[PDB]
Amino acid sequence: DVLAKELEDVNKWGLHVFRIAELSGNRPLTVIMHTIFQERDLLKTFKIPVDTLITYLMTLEDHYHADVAYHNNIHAADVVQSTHVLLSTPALEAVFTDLEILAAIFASAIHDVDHPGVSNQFLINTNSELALMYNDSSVLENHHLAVGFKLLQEENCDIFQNLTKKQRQSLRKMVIDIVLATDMSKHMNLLADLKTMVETKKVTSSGVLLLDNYSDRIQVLQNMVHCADLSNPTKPLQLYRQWTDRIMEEFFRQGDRERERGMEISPMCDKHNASVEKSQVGFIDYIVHPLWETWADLVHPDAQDILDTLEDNREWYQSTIPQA
Amino acid sequence: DVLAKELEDVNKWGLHVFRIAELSGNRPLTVIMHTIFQERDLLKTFKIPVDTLITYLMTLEDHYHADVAYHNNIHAADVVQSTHVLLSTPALEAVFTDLEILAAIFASAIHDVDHPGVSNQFLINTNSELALMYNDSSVLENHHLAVGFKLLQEENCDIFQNLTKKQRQSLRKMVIDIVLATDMSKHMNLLADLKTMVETKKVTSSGVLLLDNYSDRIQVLQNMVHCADLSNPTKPLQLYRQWTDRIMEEFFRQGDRERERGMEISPMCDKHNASVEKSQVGFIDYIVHPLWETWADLVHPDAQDILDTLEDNREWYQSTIP
Ligand SMILES: COc1ccc(-c2ccn(C[C@@H](O)CN3CCOCC3)n2)cc1OC1CCCC1
Ligand SMILES: COc1ccc(-c2ccn(C[C@@H](O)CN3CCOCC3)n2)cc1OC1CCCC1
Ligand SMILES: [Mg+2]
Ligand SMILES: [Mg+2]
Ligand SMILES: [Mg+2]
Ligand SMILES: [Mg+2]
Ligand SMILES: [Zn+2]
Ligand SMILES: [Zn+2]
Repeated sequence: DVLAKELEDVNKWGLHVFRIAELSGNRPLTVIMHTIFQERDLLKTFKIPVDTLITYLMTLEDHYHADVAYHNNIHAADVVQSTHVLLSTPALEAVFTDLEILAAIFASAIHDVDHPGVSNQFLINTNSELALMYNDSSVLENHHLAVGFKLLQEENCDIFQNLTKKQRQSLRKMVIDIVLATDMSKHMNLLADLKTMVETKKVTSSGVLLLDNYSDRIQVLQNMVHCADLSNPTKPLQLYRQWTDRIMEEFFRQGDRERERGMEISPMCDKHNASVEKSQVGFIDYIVHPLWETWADLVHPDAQDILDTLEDNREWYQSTIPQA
Repeated sequence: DVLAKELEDVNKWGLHVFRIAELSGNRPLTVIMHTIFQERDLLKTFKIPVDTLITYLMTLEDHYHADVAYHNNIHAADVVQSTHVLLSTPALEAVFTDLEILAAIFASAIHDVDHPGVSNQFLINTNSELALMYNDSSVLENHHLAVGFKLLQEENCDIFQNLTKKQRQSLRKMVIDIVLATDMSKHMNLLADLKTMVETKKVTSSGVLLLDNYSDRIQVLQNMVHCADLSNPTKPLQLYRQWTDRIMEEFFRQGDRERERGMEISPMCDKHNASVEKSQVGFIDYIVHPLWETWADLVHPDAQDILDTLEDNREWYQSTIP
């Protein structure tokens, strides 16, 4: 119906993912993954039974928390679809194998599963069972990976059942490498290396990037999924505003639990004292734009429109903050 | 009775740790930890109730598997006692705080807890729940930490209850840093960095090391406990021989599991095709001597005897190849 019409934009930056969420009965991750797997012919390439795929996807989506305002199945679907668009960037044409493509998309789908709506630092500071299990290191991201893989064991859920042993081992490694790179504490190191990769990048005559080993390849996929994870401010304003509403609700819910515990309230988590405009401008200035201008460098000029939107959105949000 | 005369060597390399296990009713970890904590006055410094210490130690010791030949409570006791000795080396006098000493000793005591007697690679290859939990990375070592800390939560087991919040945080970070560094897959990187530290080491007039910050201190502690973990071949030969017998028994049991599942048998785990003595010599040549020669460099000349014993023991296994 209308849904099929909205899913026509699946290859475009700015897909109305919230509409798809409404229209699909709160199943945007399932419907968007299915569409992209069909679009990329992934079922045939990897002999994935369509019943298996949908079963796994619905279980996966089920394990995103409905009551978590940002880190839910809509965010998962958004990162999946954004990664799907970045994979098709002309600078990367025929660079990645189907398995590498499958790894990047699967990693995006699972990358925040079972997210509790609080940060790693909160989990560490409250002596959580999760932090105890993971020794305070990439606590959430390790857990997302564990849950995402573990769900493959449920009945008729093994979508990788017809991969070779070699393929499965390789996919598992890449997926781990990619989701661990979504840990924000690794952002500055990822960025510093991505900048150096750009400085020395090699291209064919056709202008596609030359990535001739695993380290270079996985580094590009890591930063690709990281960009997609941090892509909200690069989206049309009507979408970006909705993401901003959700993250601040999630942050203030964490702030409320911190205040109740007599804890220092984390930056941007105090509903009484935070400023949304200032918060987003700082986010863009110190995190999102430095990352995206570096990606844009890597794939120039593929991402110029994305970078333009980001810069317009930054200009917009700063316009109501009084300045000298 | 006789346990007390053996415990007099708790300050010595080559403590009769197997004797201690027998004489203590297979409580070598509890006995040795209690002795060290009393010796270093750690109960008073950190206000650790003695019953709480003993209760935690007994529970920790119970979570080392009695049916695992090498990675059991005797190995934990050995690495604890060996770290205790390394910490007292003259070149390290007054270098570490009591909290750093506590962290090294606690890390040593928990560093292989709940070890199942199979390798990280075996756990990964067999798609174990543990490898699934830890995404194939430092699977055992992450697990040893989780268990060692979790046991603090059992009744009357929180030996850190009277540390400040900041002290707990700092100790927790150090213990994690140390135990994750015992993952053998990190040996080459750890050693490479230890060589770098030796090349640029700063000592006072009396040859005491001058560490400048957390990075320096934690690096020395990481390598110290790694040395203690890999100290078997530097011990008096009779100790070394028993340790070799035990690790081969545990390796062989893993190979039996691999063979039974139709897997490639891991290096040195095939009881039908082993060269125990040749393998100990290769172990020393490629892993243990390069590490201990580098440690000996750092604390020169404190570890000269240890190095000499290593080289003697190398010749024992060499002259013992059929
Ligand atoms: C739609 O907007 C967002 C979507 C995803 C996130 C997000 C993921 C992880 N973080 C948290 C910090 O690790 C990074 N911070 C950020 C701002 O200052 C610098 C260091 N944030 C944030 C968004 O913005 C928040 C608005 C209040 C602050 C950020
Ligand atoms: C007394 O000698 C040893 C004392 C301790 C170790 C030791 C402790 C932990 N490890 C790591 C393994 O648990 C993991 N390995 C990975 C590859 O092979 C299978 C299992 N090894 C080894 C010793 O020697 C081995 C026998 C021949 C040389 C090596
Ligand atoms: Mg995340
Ligand atoms: Mg170990
Ligand atoms: Mg008290
Ligand atoms: Mg220094
Ligand atoms: Zn995310
Ligand atoms: Zn050990």
